[PDB]
Amino acid sequence: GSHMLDFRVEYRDRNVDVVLEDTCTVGEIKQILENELQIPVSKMLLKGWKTGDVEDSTVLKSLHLPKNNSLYVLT
Repeated sequence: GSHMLDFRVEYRDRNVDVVLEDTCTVGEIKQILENELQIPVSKMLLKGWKTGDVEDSTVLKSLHLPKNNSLYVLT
């Protein structure tokens, strides 16, 4: 929708900026990172959420996040 969330995602000291609607799911961040970083989603751990129980199917809106967010990838 209209409401947009920014994620600065760290990997190997570089930053990937992912911006997407809060109606999207966490897994869509990973799908975008798969294309940006050329790493299959199965091979990445996306970490840095400030709360527990976050899953790929979590809808971002349900986390009531601020505009700018930070995450990181482990492979």
